[PDB]
Amino acid sequence: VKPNYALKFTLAGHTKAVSSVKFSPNGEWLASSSADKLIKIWGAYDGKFEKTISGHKLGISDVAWSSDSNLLVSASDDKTLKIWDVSSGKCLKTLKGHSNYVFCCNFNPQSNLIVSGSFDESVRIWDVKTGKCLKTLPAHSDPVSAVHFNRDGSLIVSSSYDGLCRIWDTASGQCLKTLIDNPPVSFVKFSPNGKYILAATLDNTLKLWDYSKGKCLKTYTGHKNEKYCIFANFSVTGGKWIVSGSEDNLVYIWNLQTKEIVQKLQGHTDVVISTACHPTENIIASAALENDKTIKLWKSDC
Ligand SMILES: CCn1cc(-c2cc(Cn3ccnc3C)cc3c2CCN([C@H](c2cc(C)ccn2)C2CC2)C3=O)c(C(F)(F)F)n1
Repeated sequence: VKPNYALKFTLAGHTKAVSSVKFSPNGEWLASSSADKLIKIWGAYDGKFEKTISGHKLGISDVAWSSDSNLLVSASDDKTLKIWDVSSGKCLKTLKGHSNYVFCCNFNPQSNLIVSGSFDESVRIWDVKTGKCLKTLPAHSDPVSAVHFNRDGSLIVSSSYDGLCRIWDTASGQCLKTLIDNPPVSFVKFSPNGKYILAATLDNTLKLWDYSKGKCLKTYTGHKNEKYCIFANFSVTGGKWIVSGSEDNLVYIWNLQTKEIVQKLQGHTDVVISTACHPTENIIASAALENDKTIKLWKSDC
């Protein structure tokens, strides 16, 4: 079994590299952030441009949706995060505290909290309602490349250029495990069932780790990844795949269990820095850096 993702739409509008794309949890929208300091919202199914959201004073590295699809948070080189009301485009809150670029962000599933990671080597946990920083974790000794809550919000996983992946208790901020401890760990994400962690290292390697046992279960290679932090994903709407961007301008798709490459999606003209999987349909969004600046939507039968 192999998917057959085919290109359906190319979305143009950003004037610099696109940094992150994310589907809304209700499946209706794709949000994109860019070095051009803008967030753009597009229809997830037909790619139609919906709106531009502006306000950050420097480029944006990352965006994330609340579970009810009504809020976005963005992480910017202006050292803030901003919380946006998607319907109005208005900035509801500016989250101040980080002392260097904010690189990565995520709501918890409850969406009462935001987690952020920064070039200042800290992980911060923010109250969505008030905009106040609740906790600052001295999480790493180099820039934080990823922060992600698990499926019930009780855990946070972080990764860093210091070579480490750490798992944190949300409630207390205490470190439960140092899972990886070494080249930079450029990306980390919990699996949908929370039992595994997908971890990228800047040596052409993606690894599936059993979080409870602390053991690498699978290794995925083939893609080019020596420079950039690239978003990877568990695709679960059809076959069980691993999806990643790549510095050779392709989207890579692997069989999660066999580790074989099952598809490479060709079309982008620069580094594919971001991929995202639709919540209910076999749809992938990909986005590329400044020689391309587009977002592409792909569809598969499985
Ligand atoms: C501010 C506007 N902006 C930000 C980015 C952006 C976006 C992503 C994708 N990303 C966002 C959050 N999570 C993920 C996976 C990865 C990177 C970057 C630029 C920085 N770097 C490297 C780097 C990262 C770190 C942590 C430390 C040291 N170097 C640097 C190139 C060597 C990335 O890899 C872009 C752009 F154009 F590249 F898309 N524009």
